[PDB]
Amino acid sequence: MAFPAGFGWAAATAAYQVEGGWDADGKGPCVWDTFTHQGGERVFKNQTGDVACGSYTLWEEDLKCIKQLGLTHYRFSLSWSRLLPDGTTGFINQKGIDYYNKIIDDLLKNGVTPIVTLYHFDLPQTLEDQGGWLSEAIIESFDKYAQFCFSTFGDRVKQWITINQANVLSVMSYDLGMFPPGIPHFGTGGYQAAHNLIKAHARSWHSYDSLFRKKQKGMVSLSLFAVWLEPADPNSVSDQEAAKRAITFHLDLFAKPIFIDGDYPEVVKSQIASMSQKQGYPSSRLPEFTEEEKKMIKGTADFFAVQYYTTRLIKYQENKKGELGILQDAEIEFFPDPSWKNVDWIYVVPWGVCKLLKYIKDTYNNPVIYITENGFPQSDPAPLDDTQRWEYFRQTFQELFKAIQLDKVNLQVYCAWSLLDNFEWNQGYSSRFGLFHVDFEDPARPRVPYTSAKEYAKIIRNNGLE
Ligand SMILES: CCCCCCCC/C=C/CCCCCCCC(=O)O
Ligand SMILES: CCCCCCCCCCCCCCCC(=O)O
Ligand SMILES: *[C@H]1O[C@H](CO)[C@@H](O)[C@H](O)[C@@H]1O
Ligand SMILES: [Cl-]
Ligand SMILES: [Cl-]
Ligand SMILES: [Mg+2]
Repeated sequence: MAFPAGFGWAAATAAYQVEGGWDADGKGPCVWDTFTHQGGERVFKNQTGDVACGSYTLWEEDLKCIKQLGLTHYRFSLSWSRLLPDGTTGFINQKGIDYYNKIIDDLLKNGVTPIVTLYHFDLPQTLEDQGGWLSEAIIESFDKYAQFCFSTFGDRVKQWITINQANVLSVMSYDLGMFPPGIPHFGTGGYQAAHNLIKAHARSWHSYDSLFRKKQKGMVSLSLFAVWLEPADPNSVSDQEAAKRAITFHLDLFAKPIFIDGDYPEVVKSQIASMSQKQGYPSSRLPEFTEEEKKMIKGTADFFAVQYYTTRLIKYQENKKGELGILQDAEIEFFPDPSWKNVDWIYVVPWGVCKLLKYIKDTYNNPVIYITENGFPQSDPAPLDDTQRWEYFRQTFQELFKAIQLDKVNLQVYCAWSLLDNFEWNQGYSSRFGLFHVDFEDPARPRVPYTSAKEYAKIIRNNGLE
């Protein structure tokens, strides 16, 4: 199984998850600083990213990891509140700029290509206090942030993710309220946030296109969380239609307006409007794009960035009562096949990635695809000699090979989440996705390879597997 010559082998981190230095050198607070510091068991053992892997302090140790692996690309994110403490260029933290420039320069001198995420679940607290993604104000705040990043780093960065997993962000932060700012708005906040996320992304793409592309000649997209979905009963038509609809809801809701025609999927619009009307809303809970917004949003992605971890079965679940929520709008329930292995919510279903990639090819006109996050967590106690997890990677790589070779999917980059064990959001440090083990009890936060790191390096060296 030899991959395409020039295939990109990457690993990924995100700023809140690895950096620490949460208030170092004039950095502003982000919503996770606020959220974690508030405690009340919303995170595992009330843990925080105050220090995390210490990558703000220990970038040189990250670079060693990256060099050992022989990555061709490295994905990391910029901390908006580190660069722009109040979210705006009124005040710019040069030490923030200098830190990210050092990563970018050190990458390039080592022949590693940066893939840079502007925003990864970590709003400046000031902008969240201004309504965050529930207010229209965010669009311009984000656009000006994106322009500042393009202007500052774009001379050396040619691959950008504007927003990490906008679909997960809108649900977790604003619908379920499991992420900051932590207020449930079931069936309303997710769609309201999604509307602004989609628009902020599109505006930032146009800013790149009209101001930076000619000179910098890079490409810009946003990443999306994707769970592959199969009908619970393969013979049930309602389940087949349900699995389709669940994909359309969670994935195409964002990808269709950006990649296809500037508007939401029709079944999304119809299910929500219909539900919304029976619930007594004077408006659909799904905000409409205006004709001008549809025109601005359409075609604002230079490649398809996807995250994949797992698959679910889907069963139709009629919303008889007119209950409020996204699942009830989609009229579905989801569950694993009881035969699947899991660690936390990651049920091991490597063929799901193949099906997802072929779906992306078929639905989004055979785009360039980057897998910007994929991997496997271990629980505590996590063995350094993680031979079972590595087996899961190997099965995943065989499926990527299948997608490329059999299905002719234009997958060009694969990025392992993560370079490092890190702060897994509400799981805190209890969930270890790293290729490198980090000891969070030791103040030096030493990095030590798992077996998966040594094995991944060999895949990279050989550009494929046997
Ligand atoms: C621990 C929970 C498992 C999390 C991963 C599985 C997610 C599968 C979601 C796909 C269903 C698509 C329908 C959109 C539902 C909105 C999401 C939600 O409110 O839960
Ligand atoms: C508002 C549009 C709907 C989009 C739905 C897609 C996002 C579904 C994710 C919700 C549950 C997943 C929780 C795991 C996320 C995480 O911990 O990183
Ligand atoms: C990228 O996104 C995945 C899925 O949400 C996380 O598990 C990970 O920690 C990273 O932030
Ligand atoms: Cl970020
Ligand atoms: Cl996922
Ligand atoms: Mg991603």
